[PDB]
Order: sequence, then structure tokens, then C-alpha cells
Amino acid sequence: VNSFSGYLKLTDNVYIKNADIVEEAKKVKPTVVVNAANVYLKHGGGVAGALNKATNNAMQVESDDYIATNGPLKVGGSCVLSGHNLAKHCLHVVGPNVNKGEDIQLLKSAYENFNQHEVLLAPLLSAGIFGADPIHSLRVCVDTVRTNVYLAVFDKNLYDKLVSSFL
Ligand SMILES: Cc1ccccc1[C@H](CC(=O)O)NC(=O)c1ncnc2[nH]ccc12
Repeated sequence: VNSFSGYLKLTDNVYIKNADIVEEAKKVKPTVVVNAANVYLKHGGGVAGALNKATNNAMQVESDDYIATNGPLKVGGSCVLSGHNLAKHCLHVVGPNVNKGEDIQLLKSAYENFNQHEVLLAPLLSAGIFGADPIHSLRVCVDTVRTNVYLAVFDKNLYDKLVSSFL
């Protein structure tokens, strides 16, 4: 039993809700919140900008130190950093950005990072300003993630389409 509330159950291990991931994180304080990161951990917009803003820019400060030490992530890769006031940990995952020409096959690799964590709150990878088809992102999620994932979809209109079109 966990504290996630109001989710629709899609599969054995994948759940979904129309919710602002920022507000959802503040309420549940999950062990892991997933960020829709880029390889530079520059949290300017989209989910990343919103999560970072909610940390009062502490996420960005921590991220800049991480990059200065380690260099950029790989597309499809991830790193675990602090969850600040939102969660115990933030798993920064880099899905391919279609508006950068990056291989969509990398989306499966990106979701594989979720399997290292028993329970996660997460957005759809490569969705939103990353340019991929969110319906496809959901399919890859369900077919790749085996751990318990609670997906927050900000746009109500998109949430309804994702549910109504789910096979
Ligand atoms: C996954 C993604 C990647 C890039 C850009 C947007 C998104 C998603 C898309 C969706 O889930 O609809 N949007 C949001 O996460 C969002 N949108 C508006 N206000 C917000 N406040 C906290 C989060 C939040």
C-alpha cells in the first residue's frame, strides 16, 4: 500500500492521473520523482523548469555542480540527485528530444532507468516540448517499465486522450 491517490490503473504496474507533477510531488513526497531532463541538466522549461522552480532553483544549483564534475548525461541515460523539497530523490532521465533530431528508439533506453527504482512518480518521457507522440511514450512505458510507476499528465485534454486510446 502507498499514498498515491486518484490514479487510474492501466496495467499491473502502471498507473496514470491528470495532475501537475509539481503539486503531486509536494503532496506525496515520493521516494523518487522523475525529471524530464536534458543532457546538460539545464532545467529551463517543461516539466524540468517547473520542478526546478518549485525547488527555488536549488535543483539547478545542484545540477550545475553535477555537470561540472561529471560532464553531460547520455540521451537515454539518467542520474540520481536530491529530490529537495519534492521527494527523497530526483531521477533525472533524458528522453530523446525530437525537436533536436534524436533517435526515438532511445525512448526505450530512457524508460529502462525506471526499473532501478521500486516505485516512482513520473511524467511521460519525450512528451511535451520534447516533441514525441505522448501516446507512443505511454506504450513504451508500459512495455518497458516493470517497477511501479505513477504517471502524472498535466494536460487534462491529453490525459483523456491517453486513457481513451490505451490498448
Ligand atoms: C512531460 C512534459 C515534457 C515537457 C513539457 C511538458 C511536459 C508535460 C506534458 C503533460 O503532462 O501534459 N507538462 C508538464 O509537466 C506541466 N505542464 C504545465 N504546468 C506544469 N506544472 C508542473 C508540471 C507541468
